[PDB]
This record gives sequence, C-alpha cells and structure tokens, in this order.
Amino acid sequence: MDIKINDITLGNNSPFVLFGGINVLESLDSTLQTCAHYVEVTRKLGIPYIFKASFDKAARSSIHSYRGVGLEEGLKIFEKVKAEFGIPVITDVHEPHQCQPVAEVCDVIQLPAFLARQTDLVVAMAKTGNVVNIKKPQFLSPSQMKNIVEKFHEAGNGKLILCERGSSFGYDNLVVDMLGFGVMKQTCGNLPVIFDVTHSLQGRRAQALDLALAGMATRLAGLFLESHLLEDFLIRIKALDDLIKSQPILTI
Amino acid sequence: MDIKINDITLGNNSPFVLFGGINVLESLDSTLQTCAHYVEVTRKLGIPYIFKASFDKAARSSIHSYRGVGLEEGLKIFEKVKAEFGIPVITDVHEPHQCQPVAEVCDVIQLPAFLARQTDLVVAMAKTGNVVNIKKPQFLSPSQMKNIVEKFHEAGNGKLILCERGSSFGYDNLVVDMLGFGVMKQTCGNLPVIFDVTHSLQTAQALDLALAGMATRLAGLFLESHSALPLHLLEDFLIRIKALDDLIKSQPIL
Amino acid sequence: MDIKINDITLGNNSPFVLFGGINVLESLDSTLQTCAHYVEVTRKLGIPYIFKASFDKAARSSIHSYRGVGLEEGLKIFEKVKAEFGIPVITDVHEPHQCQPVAEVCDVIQLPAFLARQTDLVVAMAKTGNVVNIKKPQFLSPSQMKNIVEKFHEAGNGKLILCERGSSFGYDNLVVDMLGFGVMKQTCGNLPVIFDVTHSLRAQALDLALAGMATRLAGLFLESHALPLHLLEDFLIRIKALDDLIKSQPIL
Amino acid sequence: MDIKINDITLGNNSPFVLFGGINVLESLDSTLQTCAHYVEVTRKLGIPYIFKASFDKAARSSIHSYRGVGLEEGLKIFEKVKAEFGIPVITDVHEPHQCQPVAEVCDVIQLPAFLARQTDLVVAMAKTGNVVNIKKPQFLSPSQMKNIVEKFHEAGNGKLILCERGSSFGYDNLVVDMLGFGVMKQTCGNLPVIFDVTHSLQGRRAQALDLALAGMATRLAGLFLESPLHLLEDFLIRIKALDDLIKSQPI
Ligand SMILES: [Cl-]
Ligand SMILES: [Cl-]
Ligand SMILES: [Cl-]
Ligand SMILES: [Cl-]
Ligand SMILES: [Cl-]
Ligand SMILES: [Cl-]
Ligand SMILES: [Cl-]
Ligand SMILES: [Cl-]
Ligand code: NA
Repeated sequence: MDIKINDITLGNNSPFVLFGGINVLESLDSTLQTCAHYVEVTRKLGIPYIFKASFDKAARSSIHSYRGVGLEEGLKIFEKVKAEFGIPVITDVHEPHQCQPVAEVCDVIQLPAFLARQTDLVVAMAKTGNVVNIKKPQFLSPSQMKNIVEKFHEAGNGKLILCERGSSFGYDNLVVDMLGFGVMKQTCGNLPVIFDVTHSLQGRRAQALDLALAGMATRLAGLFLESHLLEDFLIRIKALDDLIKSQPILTI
Repeated sequence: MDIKINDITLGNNSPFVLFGGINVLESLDSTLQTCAHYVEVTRKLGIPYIFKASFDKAARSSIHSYRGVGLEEGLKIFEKVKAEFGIPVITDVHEPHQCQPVAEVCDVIQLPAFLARQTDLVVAMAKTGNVVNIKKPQFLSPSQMKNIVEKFHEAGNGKLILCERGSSFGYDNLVVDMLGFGVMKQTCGNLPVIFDVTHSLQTAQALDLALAGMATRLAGLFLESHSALPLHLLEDFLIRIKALDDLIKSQPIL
Repeated sequence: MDIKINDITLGNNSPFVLFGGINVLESLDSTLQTCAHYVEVTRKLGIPYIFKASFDKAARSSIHSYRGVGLEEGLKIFEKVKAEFGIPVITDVHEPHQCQPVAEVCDVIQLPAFLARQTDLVVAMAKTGNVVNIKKPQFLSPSQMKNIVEKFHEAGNGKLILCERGSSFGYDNLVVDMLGFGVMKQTCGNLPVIFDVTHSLRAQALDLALAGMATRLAGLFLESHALPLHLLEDFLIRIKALDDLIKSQPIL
Repeated sequence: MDIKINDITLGNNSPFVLFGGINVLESLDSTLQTCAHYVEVTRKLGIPYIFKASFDKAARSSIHSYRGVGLEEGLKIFEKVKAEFGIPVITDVHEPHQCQPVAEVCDVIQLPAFLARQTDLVVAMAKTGNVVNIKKPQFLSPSQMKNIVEKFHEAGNGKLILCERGSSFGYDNLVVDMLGFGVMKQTCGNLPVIFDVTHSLQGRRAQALDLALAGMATRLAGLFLESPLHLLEDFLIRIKALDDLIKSQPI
C-alpha cells in the first residue's frame, strides 16, 4: 500500500524517503537554517525529504529540558518551512487534544513509541485523517504491530507508516531484527515501513552506515534520522536503495 | 528508607505489605465484596494491606473494549472503600490532569510502566506530594531506575516505591531478574521495592515466582485476583508468602 | 523422583544437598584442606555434602592455563577424599573415553553445559549407569531439557539430575529464570533439580541462592576460593533456614 | 587480511565467496549431484564457490536418528568432490583426534559453535595449519571473538575466518545483530567475516533472502548457506548484485 504525501509517493516499492530535521523547535531562524541543509543535500541527490521536529516534547532527558516552542509558535514555524521549501513536515503529538490543530499544518503526525498502545491518543490521531507514523516500541514484537494498526482502522484511518526503532536485547542494548520488517509487511497489509536507524543505535558514523544499509537492503519505504558528511551517507544509501527497488520481489 | 502510609510502615526491612486487588473497577458492590475478602484474610493473617484497582484501562487491544467505570465513578468507589474499611488504596494515572484529583482520594498513585518516560506525568505526580508507585518498564534495566527516581527528586517528591514487573526476554516473553531488586536498592537509596508477580507472568507458577522474589527481602508484594489468582486461594497463597517473609526479615542483613 | 547417592537422599522434597568445592584440581594437600572445611561446616549444620572439582578443565582462559591434574592423578585425589571424609564426589567429563574410568571412582559424573547436546558423550555417560548431573546450556530453554533427558533414557540411564546455570540475556550476561525450575520438574518427571549459583553469576550470590531455593530444589551447587571459603558457614546457615522452612510445608 | 584458498581470494573487500552445500553427507551420488548444481549455478553467475558438508551430525535429537556417512566414508566423498570438480571444500570437526586426518583432505576445517570454547579442539585445529572457520556461538558477544582469535594465534594459526550464525534472543529464538560484523572486523584485525544465514534462521525463502541481503550490505567476505534449486539461482543473482555494488564503494 502506497501513501501520497503531497507530491511524494511513500511505499516499500518506491524510492526511499528521508525523514530528518531537528530534535525540538526553538525558533524560525534556527529551524530554517537546519532544514535548508537537509533540503540542499537531498535536492542535490534527488531524494524525497520530509522535515521533522518536535514542538512540545513530553519525553525529555530532564524535567527542565526545553520542551519546544509549543503548539502555537511551532505550527507557525512548520507553516513557514512548508511555504519556503515546498516540502512536507512531520511532528509528534502526545496529547489527544493537540491532534486536530497539529493536523491542520503537519502532513504527518507521529505517535511516540511509549504511547503507541494508548487508546485515546490513537483514536484522536486517527480522527485527524492525516498520515500517521507509528513508532514501534522496543519491547513490542513485529507481529504485535498488527494490533496497533487494527486500532487505527477501528477509528477510521488507514494512512499508516510503521517505524522500526530496535528491540530490547538484554539490558540497555538494542538490536534491530532485520526479519521484523518482513513480518510487519506481511501482517499489516504491506503498509510503508521506515527505519529509525538513530534510536536503534542509542566510527559511530560507520556503525550508522552499516545498520542503515542492512535495513534498507530489506526493501523499505524510508529512512528516519534523529539527527559533506550527510551527503556521503545519503549517496551510499541511495546507491543501495536504487539497486534494491529496481529489482522485482522474488517470484512465486 | 521507609515510607509511612497512614499507620503502615513500608520498607525493605519491614514486614511485607500486600498491594492487592483487581485489574479494573467495575461496580461499587463487586469492588466492596472483593475488597472485604482481602481485608478479612489479611487482617487475620496480620499482613498490612492496600487495596489496588485501576479506574481506567487506557491501553486495551480494541478501542471498543470495556475500560472500567472511569475516573469520576472510580474515585467515588475508592472513597467508599476507604470509608468502609479504613485502608489505604492505590490506583494508576494516565494523564497529567488526572493527578491532583486522583491524589485527593487515593493514598498511593501509580505511574504505569508504559508511561515511565512521560516527563509531564512524572512532574504532575510529584507535585501532588503523594506516595508514588513507579512500575519499572520491561525495557528498563534495574540500574536505570535511578534516572526516573532522579526526576521525581528534582520535582521535589521522595516518597517513591519501586515496583518490579519483569524484563523483556526475546519477543512476547518476560523474565524476572532476581538480582535486579538488589541493584535497585543499591542505586536508588534503599527506597521500598515491591514485586508485581501478576504482571511479571505475562507471556500456576505465581507462588514459586512470588516466593523467589520475596526471598531477596522486599517491602511488598503486588498482585491481582479474579491473568490473576483465584480469589478463594488467596488465604493459602498468603500463608506461604508470610511464612517466608517472616523468616527472611528475621535474619540479620548480611 | 529421588536419587540415592550413597547414604544421601537427593530430591526436590528432601533437605537440600550442597554440591561444593573448587574449580580445578590443582593439588592434593590443598584439595584436602578445602574439602576438610566444607566437611566441618556441613557436618556442623547437618547438611548433606558432595565434594566437587574438575580434573580436566576443557574450557580454559588461555591455551596454556593449567587444565588440572588430569584423569589418573585426579581420580587418585578423588579416592583420597572419599577415603578420608566418607563423602560422595562429583566431577565432569568431556570425552566418551573418560566416562568409564571416572564413573568407577566418582559418585556423580557431570555433563558440561557446552557438551550437553553431543550424542556420543551422552550415550557414553548413560551407559556407565552412574548418577549423572546435566548442566543446562545457557542457550537452551527449560522445556527443552526433556530432550536431553530422553537421550539419556534411550541409552538406558534414568538416574539424572538437572542443573540450572542461567540463561543468555543479551550480550555477555546471564539471567536465571525462576520459572524454569518448575518447567523442568513438570516436563522431566520431577527429577532432582539443583542450582549452580556460582556459574549463574557478593550478597548477590546470597540473594540469588535464596530466590532459587525458595522454589523448592534438591540442591545448591557452588564453588569457593566463587565465594570466600571462610564465609561458607554464614552463607549455609541462611540457605538452610529457608530450605528447612520451604521443605517443611506441603506443596501448594 | 585476505586468505587464499587455492585460486579463490577470500576477504572483506573481495567479491563474496559462497560456502554452499548440504547439511550432511548421505551418499556419493547425491553429494556429487548437489555439488554439480552449485558449481553450475555459481560458474554461470561468476561467484567463487566452496562446497560445504558435514560428515557427521554429532548433536541430533535422538541417539538413533540418522547422523550421516561418518568420517572414513565422509573423507572418501570429499576426495571425489575435489577430484571431479576441482573446488575447495569445508567440513566441521567435533573431536581433537579428527583434526589432522580431516585436514589432510578438507581445505577449510570448521569449529562448531557449541564447541568454540573447547580449548583442546582449538589447539588441535590450529596445529593442522589449515584455514579455519570459527562459528561464533549464539551466547558470545561479537567483541569476544577476539579471545578465540587470540588462542589460534598463540597456537600459531592466523588463517582464520569468523562466521556469524545469530545470537540468542529469549528462548528458542535467534536474532542477527548487523552491528556485530563491524565489531568483529575492528577487533579481530579485519579477518574475513562470513554469514551463515541458514543457521541464523530458527515464505521462508523471502526471509532468508532479506536476511542475506541485510548481512551482505555490511561488506562481508562470504555467505554460508545450505540448500532449493531454482531458488538458488534467483537468490544468488540478487546477492551478487548487492555485493558487487557494496564492494565497488570506497570504505
Ligand atoms: Cl520504545
Ligand atoms: Cl523522532
Ligand atoms: Cl497494575
Ligand atoms: Cl512495560
Ligand atoms: Cl562446574
Ligand atoms: Cl552454557
Ligand atoms: Cl554448518
Ligand atoms: Cl550456538
Ligand atoms: Na561411580
């Protein structure tokens, strides 16, 4: 199943889409600066790109860490990003009441992994009718994603993306099960699957490259960063993605 | 560090406290009946007791699934339970706005395992001044529990209970690391540690697992009856737990 | 099912048996001194006791670290222990050819966890007719112990002990699943189950040992030097207390 | 570090080598039959090839279940495979005494995962001077492979291949950590690393392909698999395409 996001086609048989940006929105000026670099690099390689940032982060490293500029200024910033660069945007929501106003502006709404089972948030997100990025909890099995998808379906929204982030492996460590992408595709109606390589990883650029390449080898709709260094990285991902997507899936 | 809950002393070197009850509040009469059995059984056994139930099941598998009586009905039932039996109660909270109203009624307020990183919920809970039960997420190591505790301390609340409920072990399975209890005591300033045997079993062995955990010298046991233990077996179950706890607590700390 | 080992009754409903001693047999005089201390303490507390050591460490830190005194000298040392103290002894074997000579001297012969699936060693051990201690591999689930047991049963030996040593938990780490004891009892005909706390890993050793013994076990398996040898008495007083309590109550 | 196995160059920046064949040797004819197909497919695709088989299944579930032809007959079959096809071969050894005789015939000798810490077997294998395939145990961290490599070096053999076969993931399940490949390369002096996709698993054809592709994306010396037929062709075409791309990019 493909998802149209403005002029972008997001799907597991389509050229991969890059999701990336900044952690939290501070100001228009800071935002445009970072977004501009992503846009320049991706445009240079012809890679579809969706800008990501949080406007109000509930899961913070410390209590008093800045949550972001908040809903009102945040959405004004996103509106400006969309107008200036002509790209779609993505943000996370954690309050059911925030889903509707966010969806007026943000093309994709993101369900944080820790809230992925919370019924009221899922329903509120579904009812926006927007594209939804479902972050996979690290303690959830790939075949358990079907139940989250079912809850969205119950609430009337099937425009869903599944976002791999790694799985709990003993204490602290995360491991990405390369077989889980296929299990999600098979059990969830071939919805677009994307790979959040950054979470999955907790030199370090070398690790990220190997892990990103391995994931994208399994034929995926997109790559998601919690992030010319970036250009060199994307050249390698694009090379592999173009190879993979240019071949038909195994014959039956 | 001990915590006083009304006349109960909760602590890792005190007699174990039963945090016992049901999955969800369903009606006043059913709640009062179940709670009366718990009170009757624990009183005769001499085990300090705190009644547990959720007012809402916020994360069921269908949006249409029954979620319980809800917050307003729920708090009315807790008020009646407290009035009738004179015991403390515990419930979980799911949204920051729920914390103060729930905390007005419920002695202990609980942070769901799925919501450990909901920093705004942590803050709202801490601000109530109530005793807090922190459910250790299945994805968090025992050494990392200190990070949640730190946040509550930064938010000005030190009346924290640490509750084991198992650790992720491959897909769709949990294991309880018996060493984790000691790690949490060591690294979180010897705050009360309790064991949720009921949610640790998520995938008959409840007694063996319960006894194993309590052998490591814990402030409390957390369990549900109706998976959960048949209510009529509670008395015989608790006889065994009490026998072992009394023994362990009688031995000098090594 | 109980197992008689000389005058000792080993079983999940009997007073726990201590399987204790040392890693590797390095000497004669030091072995006797260490054993003498285990004997004194266990006799003082009235705990059945079986002396343990390896004469040939097959899995060593380095190629050239001492494997131990070897078969012939090892068995001589075991004979001296038996003669001096009148206690049974346990040692491990690694090659089918070692099974007969070892079993003629040693009251229990042990199957190393790493070798527990090796058919030729299993058959050779079984055919001795000796009591056997089966170390559970860390990569093996409790419900699969019955398969090792059935291989022994096929080769004609039912005098089997099941020994817990923890399960792989992410990388370079072990966790002991307290539920595994019950699984083994239920699926393997209530054969004696014992707990190797040493190789499952210190108030740690104490917490872990007590937790395990709380589940009603035939024995506890440990090494000293590993616990400090002089703290043995305090340790066993605590274990005996819990075991005496648990074993004095009928199963529920 | 590359390893020469006859005219084959095995290394992490060389074209991937297929280590392919069957679970166990049953008979000469079927062995030659299966080997012929791998040779035919690999030759026409241009992929270096080493034929794999066990002479003994030392750890089956019943004492009576079938274990293969055994060492004496086993080695006879390998001798004939090398004669007919002129390819190198690989087999696993289970006892120290088997090492020198097996090594006389078999180009690569393999240290089973379960036995990888058996110090006498490590020494015996090292003493043959043969190329050695070290199967990483499912319980062992990738950073711990250097300890096994260190032993072979102290025993005087550095012709070592490191072979991924999955890591224990709860009970009765395996996961392959794609970051382990890089850790092994960085900590073990860039010795050839290969990927046993077959034993890492445990329709399923898509699964094996996806997993093989993911592993080979990390830039590996080889792929270790067992066999259908039509699927072998279909499988290797895709693996080669990916490997050719990856190996053409600068590190
Ligand atoms: Cl998560
Ligand atoms: Cl994100
Ligand atoms: Cl609960
Ligand atoms: Cl959890
Ligand atoms: Cl041992
Ligand atoms: Cl093991
Ligand atoms: Cl193999
Ligand atoms: Cl293994
Ligand atoms: Na004997």
